[PDB]
Amino acid sequence: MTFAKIKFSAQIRLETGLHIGGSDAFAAIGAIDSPVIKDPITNLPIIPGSSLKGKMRTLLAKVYNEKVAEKPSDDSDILSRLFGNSKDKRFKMGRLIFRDAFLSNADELD
RNA sequence: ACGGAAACCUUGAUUCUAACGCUACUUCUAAAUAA
Repeated sequence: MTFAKIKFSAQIRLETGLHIGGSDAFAAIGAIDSPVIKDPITNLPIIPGSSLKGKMRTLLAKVYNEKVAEKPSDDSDILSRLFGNSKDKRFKMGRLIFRDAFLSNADELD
């Protein structure tokens, strides 16, 4: 059945302080010894899509993986057909296109 | 037939140890002068 794209819009609301971290160049000057990853322009906390993708894959590896996942390349067909898999024919590119997460209630916080 | 595909800046770690809201202190003194 023909092409389709389905978008799962949501609003992540931190109930506890988030520490994705990863200060490299801009956030590296944070003077905190563990700065959260920020936007280079607006200096706003950001949840990168890699964090969501990795955490979701590692969490679903405990439910939808009948064999033990020694490596992410050896993941089950279901996980590798969504998150992708570099070492197979059909599952080279996954069906999940994650996006970064930007602050949306900055005005509310003010 | 995108210098592209797969990658959690993650793992553990008590803003914790010691420290008298304490010291002296009678709810008490004075009764004049007139009758």
